[PDB]
Amino acid sequence: QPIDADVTVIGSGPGGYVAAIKAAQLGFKTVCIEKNETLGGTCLNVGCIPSKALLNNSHYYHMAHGKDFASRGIEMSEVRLNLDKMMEQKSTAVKALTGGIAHLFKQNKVVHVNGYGKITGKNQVTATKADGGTQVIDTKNILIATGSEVTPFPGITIDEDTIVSSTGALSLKKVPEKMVVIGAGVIGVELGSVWQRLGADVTAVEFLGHVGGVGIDMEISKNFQRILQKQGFKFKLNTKVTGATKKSDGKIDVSIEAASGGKAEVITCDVLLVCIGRRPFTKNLGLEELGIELDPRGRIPVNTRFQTKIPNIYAIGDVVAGPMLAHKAEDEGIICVEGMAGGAVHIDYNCVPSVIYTHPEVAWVGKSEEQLKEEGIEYKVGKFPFAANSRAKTNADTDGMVKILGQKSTDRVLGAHILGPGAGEMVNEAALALEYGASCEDMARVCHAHPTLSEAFREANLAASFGKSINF
Amino acid sequence: VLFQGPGADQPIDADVTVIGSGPGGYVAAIKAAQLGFKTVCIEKNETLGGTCLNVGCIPSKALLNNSHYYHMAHGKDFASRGIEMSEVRLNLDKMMEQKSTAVKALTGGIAHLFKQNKVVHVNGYGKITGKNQVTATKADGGTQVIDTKNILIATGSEVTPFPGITIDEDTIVSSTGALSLKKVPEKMVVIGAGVIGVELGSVWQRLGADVTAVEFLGHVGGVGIDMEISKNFQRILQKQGFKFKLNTKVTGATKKSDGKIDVSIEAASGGKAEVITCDVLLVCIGRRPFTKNLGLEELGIELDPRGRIPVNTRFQTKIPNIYAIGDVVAGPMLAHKAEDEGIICVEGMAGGAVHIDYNCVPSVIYTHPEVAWVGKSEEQLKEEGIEYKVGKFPFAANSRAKTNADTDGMVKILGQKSTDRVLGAHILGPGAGEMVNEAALALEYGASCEDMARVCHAHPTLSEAFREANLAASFGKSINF
Ligand SMILES: Cc1cc2nc3c(=O)[nH]c(=O)nc-3n(C[C@H](O)[C@H](O)[C@H](O)COP(=O)(O)OP(=O)(O)OC[C@H]3O[C@@H](n4cnc5c(N)ncnc54)[C@H](O)[C@@H]3O)c2cc1C
Ligand SMILES: Cc1cc2nc3c(=O)[nH]c(=O)nc-3n(C[C@H](O)[C@H](O)[C@H](O)COP(=O)(O)OP(=O)(O)OC[C@H]3O[C@@H](n4cnc5c(N)ncnc54)[C@H](O)[C@@H]3O)c2cc1C
Repeated sequence: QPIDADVTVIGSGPGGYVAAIKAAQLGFKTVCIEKNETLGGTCLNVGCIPSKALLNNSHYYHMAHGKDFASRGIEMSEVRLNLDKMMEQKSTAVKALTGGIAHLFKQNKVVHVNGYGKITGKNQVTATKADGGTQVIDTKNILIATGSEVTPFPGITIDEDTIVSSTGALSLKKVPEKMVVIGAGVIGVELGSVWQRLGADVTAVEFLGHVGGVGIDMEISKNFQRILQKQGFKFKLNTKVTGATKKSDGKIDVSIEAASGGKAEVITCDVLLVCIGRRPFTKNLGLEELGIELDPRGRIPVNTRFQTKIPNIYAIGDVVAGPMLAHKAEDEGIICVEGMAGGAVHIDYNCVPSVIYTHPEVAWVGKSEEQLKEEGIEYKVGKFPFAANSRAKTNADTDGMVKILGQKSTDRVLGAHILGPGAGEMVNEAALALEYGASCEDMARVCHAHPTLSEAFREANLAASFGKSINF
Repeated sequence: VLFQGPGADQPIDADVTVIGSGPGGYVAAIKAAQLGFKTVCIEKNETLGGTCLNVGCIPSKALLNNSHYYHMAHGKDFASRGIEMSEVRLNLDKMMEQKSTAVKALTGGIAHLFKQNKVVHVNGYGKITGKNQVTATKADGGTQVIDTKNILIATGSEVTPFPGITIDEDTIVSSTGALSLKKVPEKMVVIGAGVIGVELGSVWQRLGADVTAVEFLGHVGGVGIDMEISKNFQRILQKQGFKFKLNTKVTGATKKSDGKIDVSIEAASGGKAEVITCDVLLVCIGRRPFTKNLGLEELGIELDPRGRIPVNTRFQTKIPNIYAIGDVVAGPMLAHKAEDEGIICVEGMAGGAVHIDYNCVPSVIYTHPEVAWVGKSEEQLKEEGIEYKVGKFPFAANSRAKTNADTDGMVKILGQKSTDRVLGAHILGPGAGEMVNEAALALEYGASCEDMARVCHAHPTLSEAFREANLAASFGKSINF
């Protein structure tokens, strides 16, 4: 009745499902346990995929409904939103990708066990299904990939009705007349922008003094915010939320104050989106009984092979320290499993990119100016505006800039920060450059195709390296 | 002073005199000035920027971008996303205006860059009248002598004529006329299925034209394109409605009294005579180097059989202080290629080493899907006897492509069997043009397929398809396919 396995992965998100595939490809007999109805975890089901789908669709809606298409000779009498249809495009993509993971498991001989996994022994996982049935896996190694959940706001109860997390905000049935977003991080700006574009009056309230979350370069963040404000996305920074009240008529009263000061106000909305953060998920996993203690933020401590204190039990992804990003989880899962097979285990978190899929996009990798200043690293700056880039001007899509940070003496690239068109794709060239220890001069001399947005990356490096660009 | 137009005819002394202001010449001139050379740039046309800016890359990319969006709104795409529109109509004058606005801004940008960098702009027709002298003839008949230590020939290219077919930029157009058509032609025939022909054909096909391309060779996309990529690309374009008659030669064309054009064709090798009728005939069978009335013969600079100026690895002609770069010399006729040759040539004038690796120069086709490649094709690797392995990954399995419902094509990686070195990267699909620069960076370092597979590519991005194709080439199988 029990299944014997070499590697049992708990969770099927970007970290878990890729680790399970990789382990099977390496020859391990591999089981993946998932408690939800579909595979793919947060990113695929309530995360990256549905959010990017709505960002794409609402951007195009804005281009048709506003001024952009008219300026290009694409004239349309009546542009109307069919939100049910826009949601159906999103759901169709989620369904196709979740089914794809199921096929990949079959193709690579990963055993998929449906149930709530609990570690019941150093070499045993028990999966409990919805009806209480059980499936025991006796296993050599256990890989915890149980991911994350929304961080609640104390005193405000999310009900996914009028007070939503990102999950509810991704599936609203109608465009809310007025929406408030608690938290101007990546998720908050992305989801706020979606609904702003579709007609909602949107205000984001943020305790800190900048948008875009931790580690974003402050110059980029200010310029990004200014652009979003011109689009109609309103911001109350340096503002704390003291509470929210569900009212009888179905509306929500949000009480706010100056983070430091006393500008007490109340603003009323139809939908309140709570996205102040996400946190590691380890509930009812059996960790306490094993003696695996969590760090103060709820993460599982691991060593450089991603082993917990019990060496055949591992953890990767959103359940451990580091950036809570899908590509970070994926790489940790891969190298963890490579290490199980005896190989080297390497990830450089300074080469892990971050992206914001608004329009304009924002993307960066390496160090910000503030981080370099903190660390005492002397650096030089190169900037190149997309207004001077040939492809950006050709497309009449010219917001923003590339900023390169180079070490003063050695000319090594330390950081790349992109605000504008194509930032999300472009940052991967920058990640390669950082991984290789490239110099700013190296990047200035690579033959970039003309006309491309990437030429701005070339010119920004030239400005950092030689002092001057060619086209600005 | 910094502009020497009609009426400005005093002798000029220069360190470096650049003839032509296209991508090669105008960048060479800026860089030369930045290096400390007293720099003169001679241009005969009313605006700077050469073929690429005025009748080339820029106007073509503008219409490709705009016509793609027209297709998205007018066809099925926007409806499938919940964007409902009663009547989508084309305003061609307005679309052409967007194109012209971009060209004008960028041409003015070069002029500002010249002034900002103290490049002397001489407006006139340059002719080399001595080993250290160029004479510029201006519109008003004036002449101006520049005595100069070095001369940089960057005189670019022109459309290659088709014997027996007269281009009048009316109904028989070159790329220049095709970029400014006054109405969408009911039926268009394109002679030449190279990059320029496929781009311009696709533009007008999207805007409503019935488009057929006729090509003497047996593949689409021009020289050096990977054959698998080219075949799959052609198949995709045919499904869009773009028709091709490959392995076909054109025997003539006749403008008729009713304004239409009769194009006579036959099997390139054989005789399957047919006639196809169009309203507009686009002639783009090639481009060729431009050196007319430059003084080369009197200097004794003989041209190669295709009209290019021979140069050595420092881009010196036979006369050692006279150099040439860009579309007027051998190699791929591309803007970024001209620019890089100009930069290193001028750096060489200042004493530095001069080396460019043409195996790291990418090619891009800005259709939708795009096509882009750098390094070696499979055919080249086999010709050269190089043992290689193949990794492929389809955009249908890429998360960003699927989410955006934009899934044509694939990335194909070619890696060296022994060392895993990336030898070639070939991208057919969304975002190919930007993505190929990641491969160009890799080739400059001699990076491995494993190197690429282990870079943490952001999720979800199109670039992950590049990661996965490298993983397949390096380790035999990808993760998500
Ligand atoms: C709205 C939103 C947008 C985002 N957009 C992006 C983006 O664009 N790019 C990006 O890189 N990241 C993005 N993220 C973050 C990304 O989703 C996470 O970094 C990533 O999903 C973490 O992967 P993971 O495998 O560690 O965990 P998860 O994706 O959270 O997967 C964990 C899985 O384990 C399962 N599980 C947990 N406990 C058990 C148990 N005991 N038994 C069985 N199964 C269990 C869960 O059901 C879940 O399926 C976004 C997140 C959100 C909320
Ligand atoms: C429709 C089209 C689309 C294209 N798209 C792309 C693309 O997407 N990407 C790409 O990389 N390439 C593209 N190209 C090719 C690209 O434009 C050329 O490779 C590039 O312009 C060559 O640059 P160059 O500086 O060598 O010459 P040119 O750009 O041809 O510039 C030569 C200049 O010299 C001037 N001149 C010539 N003789 C004299 C003289 N005696 N005195 C004074 N001035 C003189 C000419 O007036 C001209 O301004 C395209 C070409 C066309 C036709």
